[PDB]
Amino acid sequence: RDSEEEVLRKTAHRVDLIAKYIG
Amino acid sequence: EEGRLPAFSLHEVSRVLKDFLHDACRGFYQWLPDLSRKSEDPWRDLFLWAVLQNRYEMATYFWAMGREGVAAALAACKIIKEMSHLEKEAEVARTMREAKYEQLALDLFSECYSNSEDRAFALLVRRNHSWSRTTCLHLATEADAKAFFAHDGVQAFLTKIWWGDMATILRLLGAFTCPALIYTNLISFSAAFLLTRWRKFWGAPVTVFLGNVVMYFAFLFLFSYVLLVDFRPPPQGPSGSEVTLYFWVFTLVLEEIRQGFFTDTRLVKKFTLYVEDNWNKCDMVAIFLFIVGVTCRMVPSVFEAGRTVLAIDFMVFTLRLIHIFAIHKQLGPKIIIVERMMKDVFFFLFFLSVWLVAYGVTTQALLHLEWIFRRVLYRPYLQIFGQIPLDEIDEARVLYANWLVILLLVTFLLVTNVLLMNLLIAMFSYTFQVVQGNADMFWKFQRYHLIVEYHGRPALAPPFILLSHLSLVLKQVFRPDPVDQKIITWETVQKENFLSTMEKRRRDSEEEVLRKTAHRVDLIAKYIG
Amino acid sequence: LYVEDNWNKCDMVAIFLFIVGVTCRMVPSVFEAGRTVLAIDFMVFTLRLIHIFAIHKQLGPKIIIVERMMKDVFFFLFFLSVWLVAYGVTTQALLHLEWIFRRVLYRPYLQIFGQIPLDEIDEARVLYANWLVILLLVTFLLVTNVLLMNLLIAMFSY
Amino acid sequence: AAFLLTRWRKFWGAPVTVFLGNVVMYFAFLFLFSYVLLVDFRPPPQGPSGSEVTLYFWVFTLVLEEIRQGFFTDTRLVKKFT
Ligand SMILES: [Ca+2]
Ligand SMILES: [Ca+2]
Repeated sequence: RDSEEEVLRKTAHRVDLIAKYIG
Repeated sequence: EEGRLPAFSLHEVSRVLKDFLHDACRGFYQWLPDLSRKSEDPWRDLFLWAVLQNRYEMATYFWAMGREGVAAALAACKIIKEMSHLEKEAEVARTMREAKYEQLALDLFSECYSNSEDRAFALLVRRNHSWSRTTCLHLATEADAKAFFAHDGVQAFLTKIWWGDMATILRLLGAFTCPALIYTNLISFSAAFLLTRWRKFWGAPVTVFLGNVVMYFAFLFLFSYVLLVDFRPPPQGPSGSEVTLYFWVFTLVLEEIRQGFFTDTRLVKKFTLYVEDNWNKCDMVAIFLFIVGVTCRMVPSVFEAGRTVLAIDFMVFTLRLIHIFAIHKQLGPKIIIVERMMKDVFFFLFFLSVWLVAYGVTTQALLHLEWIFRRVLYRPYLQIFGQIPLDEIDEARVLYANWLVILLLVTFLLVTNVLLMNLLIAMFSYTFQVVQGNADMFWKFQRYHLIVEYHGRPALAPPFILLSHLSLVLKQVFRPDPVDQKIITWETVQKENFLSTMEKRRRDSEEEVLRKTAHRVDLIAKYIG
Repeated sequence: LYVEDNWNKCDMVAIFLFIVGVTCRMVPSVFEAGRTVLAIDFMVFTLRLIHIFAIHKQLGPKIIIVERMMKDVFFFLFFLSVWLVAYGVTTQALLHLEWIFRRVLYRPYLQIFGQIPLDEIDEARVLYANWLVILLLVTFLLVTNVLLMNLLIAMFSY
Repeated sequence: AAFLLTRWRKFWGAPVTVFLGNVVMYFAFLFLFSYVLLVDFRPPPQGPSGSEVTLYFWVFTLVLEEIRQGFFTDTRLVKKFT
């Protein structure tokens, strides 16, 4: 679960979501 | 309960304590004192508790708000090792063995020594009332964790001892040749002026050490000469040079007894520390061989056999003299690795001997118990030469054995030369790579020991060494705090800075950045929707 | 700057040896000794000529490394000489200063060959020394051959 | 009294124990056979066969021991021999 690459992927998803929802 | 002859109390606690760290904690808690009374060294007992209790972080924080650190930590690692073989639970045993406190202490010393190198050395030498007015050096000794010596400052203080008060090569050797204090007035230094300067030029460890190698070398040569032609029949003249050598040998024996007997709590412990050294064991067996051969003059009928005994003892002492060359910077680790591989090659050569025996047996009787036995033995001996005198076999063929002799010969050469050799370079590389630092430790270690011994060796020559021991026996029969605290505070501040630094480093850890960023971004995502 | 170069130092000592031997023709009584001096100088110049081969691309670093290890092997061979002296001393007198000395020296020389002429020892046994001779011989071969050699490959890799 | 019998069973049942015993026995028989090949490999007088037969009979016993160790460890005799 705590795999660093998994962290990268989850963070990428969350940031793309934040960017899209912001505009 | 054994002392009886919960139940335990501070009495048995102090008992067990003084049992482990013998000289460090002789007499704490002077059979019980007023339990209501407050402490003297509270944090001391705290860290002790946590150690006994195996509370790593606890003892950590205790050490934090404590004084006289490095020594404390040394004792800590010592007792951690103590409570390793005395553990029942295997996993708990490994956990206990996972102390790593030596690393902490080394960090402390590296830190403090990164400044005020002189004051740092002083700290390394300062007495320790907290640990019963003792020497951190001795602490590490009782700890026997060689890495304690691994720090550069260790070699620094050792060297500052080693090159004498005139610390400042072949120039120093030529100086050692002739007493030219004026040359010393040009080489290096650091009416009574000449007397004190001579004391300065003689008190150096390397000085007396070169003197000792000179004396030992000369006595080896002289004894070799005596064994050459002075090992004569029991006429008195023959005994003349013989007795001259033997009396001085006994003097050397007395010097060894002095160096090994008056360095101690228990005479048993003293003799144990003595028998610890392998080289002292070599000395003891050498004198055993010499005293055994000393029966030669007693029995002129057995004079030649006793002479052979003395020859063996000669070989012993000759091998012993070789011990010194390891003192060299570059040669040191070489001799160390050499000592390391001593065990395996023995068994390897045993196997080689078995194989050679097999070969010679298979060859001799199949070819053709004194006359026919001596020839067979000679053939076996000539195996190393490789003469291979199969002329007789060829004559016999002129047959069914020459082919098998060649086959077995070839395969024997193959197996021995290839394996018994190339196998050794593997262990050579293994002893090289990391066991080179290990043997650097070993070398620095024996180096410490030799430095102490030379310092421990009286500033005297072998001739008057008898006079020095006589003076010692006659003397026997005839019968600061502000600076300390200042340097203590220095160490405390050093520790504080070190810890702050370590945690500052831990803060900016990239993985910590990942975690904090992940938390912040999940928070932003959740709060956004 | 001149005396800086080691090879210029070799040149200087070579000419020193040549000029020293130049006294041979001056003293025909000492003509042969001066000739031996010239022979030494010859050896010097011969070694000197070898300096050039390092100029090669591939051979260069080889000769360089060779020059590097020059110091340690000297002391190693000194230790080996000490050990050989010990062995020969322990053997000769225990077995049996000119006639008996020359033979002992020859035995020491034959050590490299490994002839191991223990015939006299065997005759004596026909004894308490052959076993110790074999033990010390074996351990000497072991220590020298193994250590004094494999120690060098470490410095070679370094 | 049976204490010593059981303790002897304990000191003898160990693998390393019998193993050292075996190396001892094999070593000794190697030495003895080497001796027999040295001088007991004699003409066909009976005495010569004496030590010779003493060695050879025990060799056959060793053979039987090997057969035992390799034959009674099996589903198929073919699989056993394999
Ligand atoms: Ca000693
Ligand atoms: Ca030149």
